[PDB]
Amino acid sequence: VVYTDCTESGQNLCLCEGSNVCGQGNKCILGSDGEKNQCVTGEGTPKPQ
Repeated sequence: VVYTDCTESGQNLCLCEGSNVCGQGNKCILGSDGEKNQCVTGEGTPKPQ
């Protein structure tokens, strides 16, 4: 199953780290003092449609 590119930090099934998907149950972050995209575990949100 595929997702798509995040549209908001915190998500975790989107193309967070690179074109690779992060990890549901985790939390991604777009723009972190320079990191336009990080994949840091944590309760974020299942990037809805």
